[PDB]
Amino acid sequence: KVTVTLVDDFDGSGAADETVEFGLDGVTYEIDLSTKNATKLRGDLKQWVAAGRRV
Amino acid sequence: KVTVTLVDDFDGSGAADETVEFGLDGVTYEIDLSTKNATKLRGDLKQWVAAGRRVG
Repeated sequence: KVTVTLVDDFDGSGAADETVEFGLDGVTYEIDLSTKNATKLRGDLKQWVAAGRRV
Repeated sequence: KVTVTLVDDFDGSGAADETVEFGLDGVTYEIDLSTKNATKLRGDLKQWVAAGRRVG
């Protein structure tokens, strides 16, 4: 049978739960992640977003 | 005398050497940083940029 799977781009393992959008140096990215991993990515950006300012 | 200086936003006690643009969840951000802290920022996103896909 044909199986279509949404795979977590970061640890390569499982049913990814969400796609997160993010950016650096004017480049925009998208990434498919488990709930756990998207929490991890937002966690890594937390301190820079706080110190930074919205444009 | 008056002094005008770019101060590192992250720790607040240093001359910023550069301004870095980044984004999360549709929102775009700017931050002024020392060369060192700019390296830390880019370092924190490195694994995520690597696994992610560039879009418009």
